Amino acid sequence: SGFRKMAFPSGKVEGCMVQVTCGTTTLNGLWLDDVVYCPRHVICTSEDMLNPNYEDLLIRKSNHNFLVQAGNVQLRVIGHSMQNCVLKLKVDTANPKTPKYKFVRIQPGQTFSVLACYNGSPSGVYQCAMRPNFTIKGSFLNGSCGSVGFNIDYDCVSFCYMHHMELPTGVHAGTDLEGNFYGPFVDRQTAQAAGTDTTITVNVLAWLYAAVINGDRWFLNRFTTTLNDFNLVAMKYNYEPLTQDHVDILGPLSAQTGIAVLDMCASLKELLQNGMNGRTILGSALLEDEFTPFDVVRQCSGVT
Amino acid sequence: SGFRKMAFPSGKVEGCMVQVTCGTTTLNGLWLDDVVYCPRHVICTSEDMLNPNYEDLLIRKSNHNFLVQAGNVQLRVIGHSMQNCVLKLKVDTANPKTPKYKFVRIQPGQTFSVLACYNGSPSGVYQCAMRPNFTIKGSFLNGSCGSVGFNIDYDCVSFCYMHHMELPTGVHAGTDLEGNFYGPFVDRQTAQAAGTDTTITVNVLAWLYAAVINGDRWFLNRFTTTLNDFNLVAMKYNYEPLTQDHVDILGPLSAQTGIAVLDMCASLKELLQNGMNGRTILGSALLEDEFTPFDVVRQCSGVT
Ligand SMILES: CC(=O)N1CCN(CC(=O)Nc2cncc3ccccc23)CC1
Ligand SMILES: CC(=O)N1CCN(CC(=O)Nc2cncc3ccccc23)CC1
Repeated sequence: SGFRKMAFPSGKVEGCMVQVTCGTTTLNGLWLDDVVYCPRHVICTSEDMLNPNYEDLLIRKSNHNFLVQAGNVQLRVIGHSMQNCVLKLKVDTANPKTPKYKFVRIQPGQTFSVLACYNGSPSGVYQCAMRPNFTIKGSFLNGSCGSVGFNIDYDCVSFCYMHHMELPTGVHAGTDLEGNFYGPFVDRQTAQAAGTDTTITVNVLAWLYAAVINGDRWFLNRFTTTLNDFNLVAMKYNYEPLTQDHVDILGPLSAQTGIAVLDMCASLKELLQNGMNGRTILGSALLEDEFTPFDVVRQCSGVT
Repeated sequence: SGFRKMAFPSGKVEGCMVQVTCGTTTLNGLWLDDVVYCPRHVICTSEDMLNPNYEDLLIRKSNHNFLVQAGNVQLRVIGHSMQNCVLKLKVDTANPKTPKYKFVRIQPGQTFSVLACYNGSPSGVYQCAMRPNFTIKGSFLNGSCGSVGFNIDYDCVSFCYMHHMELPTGVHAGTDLEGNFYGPFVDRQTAQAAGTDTTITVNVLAWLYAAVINGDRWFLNRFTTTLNDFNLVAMKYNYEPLTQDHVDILGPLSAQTGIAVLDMCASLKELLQNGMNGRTILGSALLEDEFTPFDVVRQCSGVT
């Protein structure tokens, strides 16, 4: 029993983190096989960030200008290329610690672990989610760029995020490992405002199921609702619309607890309208939305 | 910017986790040098747990009854001994992945990372704290015993906790790596109720300083207080008394923000008396107490 915001074990990813320096800037790179992936803004000066022409700036860079260090040993760069907003630095040595891996592009609502790094060295690990506005709420200081987000499926690491930017509002933006930004964000120091950060309804429901499984049941009520009625309330509270696909995804949790998905929706509807009244659910005074249904089943079943 | 409940990178500890089986029970062990540490209740049947005589039960066990597996390879047990509530299984092979380590006994209020494991395999990592009632609020299923709590200081892992028990109220109890339980708990299936789970005041203050550093400033007010006046309010709200030692520990955060510790105490006093009014601080609707002052400085400075 108990339910925590749990990250995946970070060891497999720690074995891939390297330091990348271009000129005076140092950030992190991800070393998989004989390729080091990093944000292309490593080539920029602070002046360049205002309106960078990355193809033009990259012409002035050679393999020997990209300093890649793995621990205290230098890697030899034998090629470089730009793929969207990431650089791929080909090195002469395959990472001996390369885990089984995949590059995946996640959807909003999906969670992942982040291994925050500075100078190619891991500082900490935390869990977050791709927000519906395509930002993430991370913990990143200067030097953290190139830190990655991932999920693990037994022994395969699915990398889904690489950190690139902090917006003026303190929220974060980045790319998948193909270098495509999530959402409309760009790697430029310009006015980029995020859209509405709606709540991930299917994840809140999953977390209410985790609460019931772990003994917190005070919020269960005598009501039910329909998807359409629930969605009228969800729209009012800036919650994402619940679809029949979400109801199907919640099936295993509904079966485990014996609480029909629409009955849990009615409990969530009352919590939205009535508030918590100073009470807590799984140690939280707000409705938590950064656990997917898969995360809840995984944590409640002890998948390793 | 941003502030997350961050755990230490778990790789160094993943390299130490093994499976320990005695009879029909399988739990986790911690392999450091040529010793595997695990809960002594691995020798118990479910009937034994009601009133176990561990010295007597251990007489019936030989080295060959303790099956220790590291990954898919078996370790040879050449000795066994009981130290308080842990067993130390001497193996014929030193763990080649043994990090620099220490065994420390933490005080209530101190935080640590837990690497939840099942069958010697890591499932996830999360952050928690030694509660003032000597319980921890973890996420542990059957099979998780022997999972450990730790802190890292650059390359030295300080192990502080080994998981042993879940109380009937869903909270957790365990030992340090010398086998001494935190608090009054015992490794017996008996009536063990926890005391008051008071809030760790110095940690709440540290987290309010993290909120100011990360831009959440709405709770700052025009007031100040004294330690004695603040403590009258803290006692009323089941908060731990704040001492001058806590004020001294908060010095670096006070210097960073320019907010005197007693002024922050006055902000905390108003939040306790007035509530949050539906507002949030660092994405929380309650006052968070599982970040120590050291955690706040570490996260806000990017220590690796
Ligand atoms: C060349 C240059 O000045 N830069 C700085 C800006 N960066 C982009 C950028 O947004 N970086 C950062 C990302 N995350 C957290 C951050 C905290 C603090 C400061 C910068 C952060 C490009 C490279
Ligand atoms: C021999 C035996 O039956 N046991 C079981 C009890 N254990 C003690 C015990 O409290 N274990 C557990 C610890 N943490 C989470 C847990 C969730 C679910 C169940 C058991 C948990 C001794 C060994």
